[PDB]
Amino acid sequence: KRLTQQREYEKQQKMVERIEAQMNGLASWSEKAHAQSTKKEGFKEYHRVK
RNA sequence: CGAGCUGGGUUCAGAACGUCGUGAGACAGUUCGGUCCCUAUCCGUCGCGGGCGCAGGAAAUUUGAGAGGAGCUGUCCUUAG
Ligand SMILES: CC[C@H]1OC(=O)[C@@H](C)C(=O)[C@H](C)[C@@H](O[C@@H]2O[C@H](C)C[C@H](N(C)C)[C@H]2O)[C@](C)(OC)C[C@@H](C)C(=O)[C@H](C)[C@H]2N(CCCCn3cnc(-c4cccnc4)c3)C(=O)O[C@]12C
Repeated sequence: KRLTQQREYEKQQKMVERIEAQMNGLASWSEKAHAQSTKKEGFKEYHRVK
């Protein structure tokens, strides 16, 4: 039972670190995609919607 | 300056790559293809007429108020090594 609970805790801790990493990558893209708008090509809301 | 024109780019539907997302999809990217409608009423422009005016009716030649246009400049020689 200690092996079962240790495997399931290792799985949810690994999954938590994975989703926090893939959430941080999207944040570091949303900061760029908000700051690098308003420069050229399309007004400023076609790029703010992204 | 698209009721003047083009539509190559970008931001419609197809599709693909890189990348993200479990996912439908998305871009923090790139790539190929993609319907540019309208018989001009008025003003406004460019032209041409028709009426009347101008104290008679006519034919010609006109002054010019005013207005538009034009208004650019190279090189070579001489002066003179
Ligand atoms: C043929 C010209 C067409 O114009 C355009 O489509 C296009 C050239 C334009 O630019 C036009 C002016 C557009 O306006 C623009 O709209 C934009 C959204 C906005 C723009 N401004 C507002 C900024 C505005 O200018 C708009 C919205 O049209 C979509 C006008 C709107 C009233 C229409 O939809 C309109 C009724 C179109 N239509 C709908 C069917 C279209 C499918 N179809 C295509 N071919 C056939 C077909 C062929 C052969 C036989 N039968 C059918 C059928 C037609 O049948 O004819 C149209 C008038």
